[PDB]
Amino acid sequence: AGMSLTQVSGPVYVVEDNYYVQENSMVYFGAKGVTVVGATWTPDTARELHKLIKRVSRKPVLEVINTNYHTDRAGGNAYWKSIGAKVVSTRQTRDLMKSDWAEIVAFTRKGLPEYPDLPLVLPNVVHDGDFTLQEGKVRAFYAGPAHTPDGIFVYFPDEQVLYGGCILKEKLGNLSFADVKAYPQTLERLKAMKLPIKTVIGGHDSPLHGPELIDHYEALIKAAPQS
Ligand SMILES: [Cl-]
Ligand SMILES: [Cl-]
Ligand SMILES: [Cl-]
Ligand SMILES: [Cl-]
Ligand SMILES: [Cl-]
Ligand SMILES: [Cl-]
Ligand SMILES: [Cl-]
Ligand SMILES: [Zn+2]
Ligand SMILES: [Zn+2]
Ligand SMILES: [Zn+2]
Repeated sequence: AGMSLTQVSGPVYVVEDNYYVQENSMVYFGAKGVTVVGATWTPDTARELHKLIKRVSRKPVLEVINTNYHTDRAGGNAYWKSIGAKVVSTRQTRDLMKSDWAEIVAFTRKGLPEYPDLPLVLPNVVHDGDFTLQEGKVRAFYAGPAHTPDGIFVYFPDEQVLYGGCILKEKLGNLSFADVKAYPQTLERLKAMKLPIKTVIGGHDSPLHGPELIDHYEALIKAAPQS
């Protein structure tokens, strides 16, 4: 299908969004409603995700997290706002989105001319630090710059699942925005947290991995140009 939504553990589901360059995002089905992690590529893809969510739960979509300011993590924002879902990010992500959205949309359209010229839609719930949702069962944190300066991790302690967003994935990918020297330093700060991790969800390529995805990408990035 163009998009799938599949349980990985309990209330934690993975979205494989096959539009444009495949991106993987998360959904958490909570007591009071649904938290989406990664807004997906466009308002149309967001609508496609919402359609899958409505086949699983009647509960409202409470909030959507932009794990960085880029199109693959924030492009759905217009749709999520339109349905009354909060759009959540760190202050850093919101500030970079305000200044650099036009730039990332233009860069997106270089590779994907078919991608729409989306207007800026900023998060409306902004956090100054690390933050949690769903009674502490969805935990977002900053551990330094990697694919972008602002990208955050999201951890689900009950299921021991770590969402890597654009930071963790199978192939090196494009490094145009990346801090290549800091990248492994961020991954090592992450490892030093010693979070219990059974599953890492990569934000591109095939999503389901073990904790060794962190080590896999770390070795890749340490070999890259500008490392
Ligand atoms: Cl329901
Ligand atoms: Cl439910
Ligand atoms: Cl353009
Ligand atoms: Cl990121
Ligand atoms: Cl592998
Ligand atoms: Cl694996
Ligand atoms: Cl791996
Ligand atoms: Zn990006
Ligand atoms: Zn990405
Ligand atoms: Zn793997």
